[PDB]
Amino acid sequence: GRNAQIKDTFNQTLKLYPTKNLDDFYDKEGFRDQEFKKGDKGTWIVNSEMVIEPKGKDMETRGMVLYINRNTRTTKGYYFISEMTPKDDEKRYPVKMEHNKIIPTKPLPNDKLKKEIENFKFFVQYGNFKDINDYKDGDISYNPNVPSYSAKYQLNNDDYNVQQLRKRYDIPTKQAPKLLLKGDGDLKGSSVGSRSLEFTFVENKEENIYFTDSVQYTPSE
Ligand SMILES: [Ca+2]
Repeated sequence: GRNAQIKDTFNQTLKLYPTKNLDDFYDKEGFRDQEFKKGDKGTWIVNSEMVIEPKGKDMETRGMVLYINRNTRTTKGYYFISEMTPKDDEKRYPVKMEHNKIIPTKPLPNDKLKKEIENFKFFVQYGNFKDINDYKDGDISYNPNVPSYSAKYQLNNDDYNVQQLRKRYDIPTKQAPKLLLKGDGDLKGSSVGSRSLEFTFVENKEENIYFTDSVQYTPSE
């Protein structure tokens, strides 16, 4: 049924974890459909972000996005910060990635920010998942409109990925998160369709703490 097609496409995403050297993406071809021109080897877009909005404060978002272009074999993007719940207060700090190092291309307003960039690791570089069918009490959702679909699982605080996130980020909640897998576009795949995952620590009306990651192969601009 649709649940098995949803699990299958999501398992294909989980399989990328980990890719510890980002340069390996220069030599990885993802799913190709008719939206790619014959001459375009594609671009991998990697995006990791941590969102922390504690009760009664601003929703602070910090993350990075890299465009790993297989045609140029060069990688550019930015580190971003937002304090808004496109984001109307986003500040982007440009970077490049060479030999698996993140290098700012303009000076930073302060050292804390320069060090966060320099030491940055995308969740694809260190995450590692089980087979999707090994996660426990999954709510699988399917909407034919887009179509869009999701798979939601409850994790435990001793889960390897949860521990890695708590090591690398100061996450102000003790709660074990949900693993939320999200996708849209034809189930077989689409260069225009999305795939993302989320570790949802807290989700309510006045407090939101979550981490999002996406690693996607797309046609180059
Ligand atoms: Ca896609």
